Amino acid sequence: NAMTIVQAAQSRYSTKAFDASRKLPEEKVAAVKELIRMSASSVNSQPWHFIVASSEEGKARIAKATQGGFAFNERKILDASHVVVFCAKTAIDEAYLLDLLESEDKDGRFADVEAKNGMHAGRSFFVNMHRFDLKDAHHWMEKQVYLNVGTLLLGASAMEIDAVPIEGFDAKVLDEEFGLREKGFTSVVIVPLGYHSEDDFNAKLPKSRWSAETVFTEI
Amino acid sequence: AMTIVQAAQSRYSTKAFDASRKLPEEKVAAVKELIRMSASSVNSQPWHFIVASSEEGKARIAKATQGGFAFNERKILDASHVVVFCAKTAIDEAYLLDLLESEDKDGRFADVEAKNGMHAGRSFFVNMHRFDLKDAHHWMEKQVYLNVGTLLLGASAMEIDAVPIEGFDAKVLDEEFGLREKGFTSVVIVPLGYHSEDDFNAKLPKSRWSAETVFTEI
Ligand SMILES: Cc1cc2nc3c(=O)[nH]c(=O)nc-3n(C[C@H](O)[C@H](O)[C@H](O)COP(=O)(O)O)c2cc1C
Ligand SMILES: Cc1cc2nc3c(=O)[nH]c(=O)nc-3n(C[C@H](O)[C@H](O)[C@H](O)COP(=O)(O)O)c2cc1C
Repeated sequence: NAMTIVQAAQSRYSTKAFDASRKLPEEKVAAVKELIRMSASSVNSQPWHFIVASSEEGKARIAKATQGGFAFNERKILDASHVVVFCAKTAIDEAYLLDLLESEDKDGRFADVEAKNGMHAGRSFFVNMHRFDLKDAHHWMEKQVYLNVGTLLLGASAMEIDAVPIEGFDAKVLDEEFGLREKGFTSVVIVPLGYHSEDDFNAKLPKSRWSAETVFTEI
Repeated sequence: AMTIVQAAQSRYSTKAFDASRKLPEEKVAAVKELIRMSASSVNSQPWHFIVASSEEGKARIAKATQGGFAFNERKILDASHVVVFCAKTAIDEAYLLDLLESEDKDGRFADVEAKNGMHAGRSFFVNMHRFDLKDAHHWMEKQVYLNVGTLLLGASAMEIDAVPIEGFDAKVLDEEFGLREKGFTSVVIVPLGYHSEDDFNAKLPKSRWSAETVFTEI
C-alpha cells in the first residue's frame, strides 16, 4: 500500500557492492521478468529486448563492457546474482507495427476488424511523427525502455531485491559481444540485481534529492 | 513480489476517471515522495513536476489536449491528481554545482575529496552528453521517463488507476505555465485517480510480446 511503496522508494539505493554468495530465488527472478515484460510503453510499442545473465560466464561477457574508465562498474556486474541488460530497438518499420498489431489481435484487444485498423492508424501516426517529423524515433524508443527500467528499480525494491541502474559501460563493446546491432537492438542500461554486501559504503549514506518545494508546482 | 507482479498485471491505461473520487491525502503525499525519490543518472534529477488537483489546474493542462489530442481531455479533467512530468531544456555548470551543494547539505560527502570526486564524475557524464554525444536533452528526458515508470508501478501498488500520456501539445502546455523561459519542457502527463464504470479499456486484456521473444537468458 502507501506505507510499503514510499518505504520501497526511500529504502532502495544504488548498490555499489553485491554479496557474491547470495542468489535470487526463481520466484523473484520470474517476478522480475514478468514485471519488465508487462511494462507500459507508448502505443504499446514495447521497443525492447532484455538479456538476463545468471551464470558466471554470462556476467563475464557483460563485464567486458565495463573496463578501463568504466572498471568502477565491473564488480557490480560480476558479483550480482542476475544482470539485466535493457536493450532498445534501433529502428522501427511497418513490418514491426503489423507483428505488434497481430499479437494484440490474438490477445483479444479488438472487437471488430475496424477497431484493429483504428489502433494501427493511431499507432502509425505517433510512430511516423517520431520517425520523420521529430526525427527522434530511436531516442523515443529508448525513452520507453527507460520507463521500463524505472518499473524494475521500484519493483525490485518492493521485493527486497538490491539493484543499481548503470549507464557507465561501453555500449559498442556490449553490442558487439551479443551481436545486438545486427539484430536491430542496442544496449542502453545494465541493471545488476542481488543482495548488497554489508561492506557496501553507499548503503549507509543518506539519500539526497531536491526538496519538495524545489521540484513541485501544485495547482 | 506476488503483489508487485499483480500490480504490473492489473494496472492499465485508464480512458475515463470518476470526477467524484479523489485520492486520500496519504496516497498523494506518497505519490509526491515516490517521484521525488526516483533515481536518475548521476543523481541529475533533471525534472520538475506539476501536480494539478483543482478544476482550474486541470483545465489549464487540458488546453494542451485539444483538436487531434481531444481524446485525452476527459482523462485530464476527470482524474483526482494530474502529474505533468517536465524535463530540463539544458544543463550547465551552475546546475551541477547546485546539485553538488544539495548533496553536501544532505551529508553525502565525508570530506572535500569525496565532494570533488562526485563533481568530477558527474561533470564527465554531463559534458559527454552535452558536447560529445550532443544528446543532452534526450538524455535528460530518459531520466524523466525512468521516473514515470516508477509512478506507473507505484500507483498500481497503491491500487490507483494511472494513464501515461504523450498525446498533448507540449508547446501549448509549456506556454501555459511559462516553462521554457524557466528552463523546463513538458514530456509526459500522468493523470491519477479511480476509473469510472464506463471504461472500455478496463475490461480488455493486456497484450505484450511473449517471454521467448523479449528474453535472452545466459
Ligand atoms: C540511468 C541511470 C544510470 C546510472 N548509471 C550508473 C553507473 O554507471 N554507475 C553507478 O555507480 N551508478 C549509476 N546510477 C546510479 C545513480 O548515481 C543513482 O541512481 C543516483 O545517485 C540516485 O541515488 P540512488 O540510486 O541511490 O537513489 C545510474 C542511475 C540511473 C538512473
Ligand atoms: C510514454 C507513454 C505515453 C502514452 N501516451 C498515451 C496517450 O497520449 N494516449 C493514450 O490513449 N494512451 C497513451 N499511453 C498508453 C499506452 O497505449 C499503453 O501504455 C500501452 O498501450 C500498454 O497498455 P497499458 O498501459 O494499458 O498496460 C502512453 C503510454 C506511455 C508509456
